[PDB]
Amino acid sequence: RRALIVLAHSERTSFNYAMKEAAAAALKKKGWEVVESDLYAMNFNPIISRKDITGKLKDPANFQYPAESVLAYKEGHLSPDIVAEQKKLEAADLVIFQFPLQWFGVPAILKGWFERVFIGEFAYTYAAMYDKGPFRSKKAVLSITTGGSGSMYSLQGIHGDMNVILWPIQSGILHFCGFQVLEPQLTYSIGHTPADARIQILEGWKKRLENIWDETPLYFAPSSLFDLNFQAGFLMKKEVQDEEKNKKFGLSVGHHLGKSIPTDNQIKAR
Amino acid sequence: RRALIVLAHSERTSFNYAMKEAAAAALKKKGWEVVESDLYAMNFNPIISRKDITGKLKDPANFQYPAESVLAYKEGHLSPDIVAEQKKLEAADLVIFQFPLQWFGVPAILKGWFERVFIGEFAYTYAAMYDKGPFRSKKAVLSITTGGSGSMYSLQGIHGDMNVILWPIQSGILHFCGFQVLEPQLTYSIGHTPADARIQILEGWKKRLENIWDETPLYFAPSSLFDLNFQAGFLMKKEVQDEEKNKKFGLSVGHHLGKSIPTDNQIKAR
Ligand SMILES: Cc1cc2nc3c(=O)[nH]c(=O)nc-3n(C[C@H](O)[C@H](O)[C@H](O)COP(=O)(O)OP(=O)(O)OC[C@H]3O[C@@H](n4cnc5c(N)ncnc54)[C@H](O)[C@@H]3O)c2cc1C
Ligand SMILES: Cc1cc2nc3c(=O)[nH]c(=O)nc-3n(C[C@H](O)[C@H](O)[C@H](O)COP(=O)(O)OP(=O)(O)OC[C@H]3O[C@@H](n4cnc5c(N)ncnc54)[C@H](O)[C@@H]3O)c2cc1C
Ligand SMILES: O=C1c2ccccc2C(=O)[C@@H](Br)[C@H]1[C@H]1C(=O)c2ccccc2C(=O)[C@@H]1O
Repeated sequence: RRALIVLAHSERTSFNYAMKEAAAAALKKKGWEVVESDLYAMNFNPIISRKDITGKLKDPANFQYPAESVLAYKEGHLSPDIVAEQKKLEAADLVIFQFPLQWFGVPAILKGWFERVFIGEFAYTYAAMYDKGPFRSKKAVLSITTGGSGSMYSLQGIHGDMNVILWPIQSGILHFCGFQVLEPQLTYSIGHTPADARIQILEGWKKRLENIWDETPLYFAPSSLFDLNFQAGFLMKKEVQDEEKNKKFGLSVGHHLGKSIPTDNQIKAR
Repeated sequence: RRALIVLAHSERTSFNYAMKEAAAAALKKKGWEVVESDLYAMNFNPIISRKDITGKLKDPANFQYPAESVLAYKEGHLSPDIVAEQKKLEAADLVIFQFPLQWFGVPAILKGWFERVFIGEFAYTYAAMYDKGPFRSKKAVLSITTGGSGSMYSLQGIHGDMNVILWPIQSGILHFCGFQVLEPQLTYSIGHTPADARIQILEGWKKRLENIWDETPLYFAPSSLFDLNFQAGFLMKKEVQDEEKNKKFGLSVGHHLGKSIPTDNQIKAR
């Protein structure tokens, strides 16, 4: 029912802004309740600081952000801007991340949003890691625009596999917190695209969003395959290790196991 | 003879600050000229904006950061803070990036530093990308500290291969600009390390820096293996494609070619 669009672009004149508006309008049309987070427009502070904890710190002499931020969440003393974003996430069923690819990742303003908003207990638990994480009932999507062509990001392109680039965001940030990660919306070489083709990209994104919730998510190795505790080193179960010995391919981009990475692990489902 | 230490930590009480001081002292002792970039202390602005261009914009109606930033570099009207950092880089032979791992990547403040400082024509060109790029005569190192243990980042750990996490920074940011990327200094689960062991870590980092310049850099596929033109799609040369058909392993993490990733591609040189 509810969706949150997080946008990491400065210009209203950009294709990224167009893609945000396309999504918002498409979803609203299909009966969704759409909430935005235009990070630049919000003049969002992306830097984690002691200013994110409203009152007195627990140990001001040796400030440690994870410890202090959790305490601030639990005691209700987080910075109001963080709290507002946290309330937006709690509410949302679908979370869309609309951004241009910058230095083979998320723009610094989005990275800062994750660091400041995805606080301990709220977003993650060392116990409730990955598929067990807080956002297990939510679904996330990355809608990316790149300057480089798709062939550059193919297995034989100079930049190398796009699946490798996506892994730290999709597994490390999103899946880590519980999210079911849906296929990314990859819009390559947008600067080279003529006007009519751009108008089509938008129509395609809108038609996708008509049934985005019914889609099958990307594959990540289930937490059930690992002995989750410090004594075991959070390693794959010895039984799973044995079962996988006779298997031709790895499980995911990170769990490639020095075997082949299953084709488009981070780009495609099934 | 010149070195630059870029530090992405708020607290002087941190092990990251200790590691910065350790490096600075070690290098200075071995006759190096050491310059710092304590991003938090500098109160560095990590957000790319039109405020990064002091002169008249080319198209203020449709602002495009890459195009305008290059023009500002060439015409000499980039933001003085950006210029100061650019002058530091121009001077440095060795560049050390001291930071805690945050959300499987660089902290937002460092990410913003790359986005705002690594401007087109200064840090890279279309022709001068990867080996045979502007910083080809420089060497870069990542000194990372993590909360999670090394086993979590092993091929069998929950987070998966650390080599996959490193790839977008080491290849995508550093090697893309010509830097020879040296073996990363990975300091795992630093919070759990006892005092005597923490001392040993610092002493080891200092002893490494005694002969850091003479080290062999990490392997990245040379640009000479690819037909770097639009007609060809920036793909590997037909002869390279064929030669690498009978080879068990891929070239790198990103150039895995659907085969096995060579062990510790992004961690070791062998
Ligand atoms: C610091 C930095 C780092 C970067 N790193 C990378 C990298 O690692 N990899 C990479 O591949 N690229 C990289 N890039 C390039 C970047 O990914 C692209 O420039 C970006 O994705 C372009 O998208 P945009 O929203 O800015 O579009 P724009 O360039 O602003 O817009 C594209 C076109 O769409 C048009 N448009 C706008 N609205 C609409 C609409 N409603 N309907 C139709 N057309 C519309 C515009 O008028 C324009 O002609 C980097 C750029 C920067 C600034
Ligand atoms: C937003 C955020 C995201 C994170 N994401 C991740 C993630 O993706 N993966 C991950 O693994 N971790 C993650 N972490 C954890 C983070 O990487 C670590 O907590 C961090 O690396 C700890 O290093 P530190 O510099 O902060 O040292 P500290 O927190 O200060 O601890 C180091 C210890 O060494 C002591 N010490 C200080 N100076 C010296 C000295 N001179 N000699 C000896 N000992 C000294 C200190 O007193 C302390 O006991 C995240 C943390 C944050 C804040
Ligand atoms: O910003 C860019 C970049 C920066 C770092 C790594 C890869 C990249 C890219 O993919 C290239 Br295409 C580059 C941009 C780029 O340099 C550029 C310069 C002048 C006009 C337009 C552009 C772009 O739209 C490009 O996106």
